[PDB]
Amino acid sequence: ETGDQRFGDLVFRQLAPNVWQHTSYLDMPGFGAVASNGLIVRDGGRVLVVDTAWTDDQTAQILNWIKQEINLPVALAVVTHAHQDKMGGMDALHAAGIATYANALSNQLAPQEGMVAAQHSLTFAANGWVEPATAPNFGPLKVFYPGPGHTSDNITVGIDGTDIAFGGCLIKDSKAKSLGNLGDADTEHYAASARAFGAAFPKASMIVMSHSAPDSRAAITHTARMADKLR
Ligand SMILES: O=C(O)c1cccc(/C=N/n2c(S)nnc2-c2ccc(C(F)(F)F)cc2)c1
Ligand SMILES: [Ca+2]
Ligand SMILES: [Zn+2]
Ligand SMILES: [Zn+2]
Repeated sequence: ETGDQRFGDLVFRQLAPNVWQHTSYLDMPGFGAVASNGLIVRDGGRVLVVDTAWTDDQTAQILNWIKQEINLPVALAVVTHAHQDKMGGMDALHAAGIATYANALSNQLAPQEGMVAAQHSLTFAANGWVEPATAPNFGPLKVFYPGPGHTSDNITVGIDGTDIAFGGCLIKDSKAKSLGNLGDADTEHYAASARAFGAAFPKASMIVMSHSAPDSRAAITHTARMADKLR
């Protein structure tokens, strides 16, 4: 924490001239305070958001920080899988008038997970890249579905014009001890999905992820190696 800004419970860190990481925390029984990170991207006269915070109230804090500090309208948000860390604050996005997008499968799973679905569904080609007609006006956000991993619906995003790719919850940092897979993880394909993400954004040198500070491409290698052992 040096250069980090705080708004309420949220912490913000600039990653590049037009990119910030948002971080919110949830106190959990064993882990203590657990961070969830997402991204804010300034793209011309508009802002794009990747992932909510854990809660609606935390997510409203992101939006108020954007309003106060960047002062540009948030055009859209994309959420990266249907669990509370990434979709917990959908109601706040909706109340703010923001158009929301998620993988079709995330929207299908959302009711079962107790999450609110996004307003729009992204679909993907067989090579993993988003169908452009389902992601209109996404500017520099390049959305890629790497295959099943943490969940069957997890997606990732690269930011054109930067060194940054965001693996969301599929990628763990190079010091992580395990993947924390539950019954919805696909342990057969996890390693291939982590490598696919690596291959989709081969020029990214800063890997942003949900539960650790940004890492090098070591995070991708490490995640894939740990996943190799789940087979
Ligand atoms: O890697 C780590 O350090 C770390 C530590 C602790 C958790 C995680 C992952 N969190 N997570 C992912 S991913 N998908 N869903 C969740 C989630 C959903 C609800 C709850 C809660 F609290 F509400 F029940 C908690 C977690 C990752
Ligand atoms: Ca809610
Ligand atoms: Zn999850
Ligand atoms: Zn997560």
